[PDB]
Amino acid sequence: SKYGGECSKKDNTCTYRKDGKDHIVKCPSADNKKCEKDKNKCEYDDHHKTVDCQTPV
Ligand SMILES: [Cl-]
Ligand SMILES: [Cl-]
Repeated sequence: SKYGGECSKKDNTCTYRKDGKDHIVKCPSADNKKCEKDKNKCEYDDHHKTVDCQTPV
């Protein structure tokens, strides 16, 4: 369901691992979902069809 990765602050992207490959998606522009911290945990949720670059730690 959920595929983890790390985010790029400069690009506001999430690079997530899914089925043995890396996939680069834009994070949201939303204040509390954008990549705030370089290399922060992000997730692509394939159930909800969402990206979050502020994954709860
Ligand atoms: Cl997009
Ligand atoms: Cl999204």
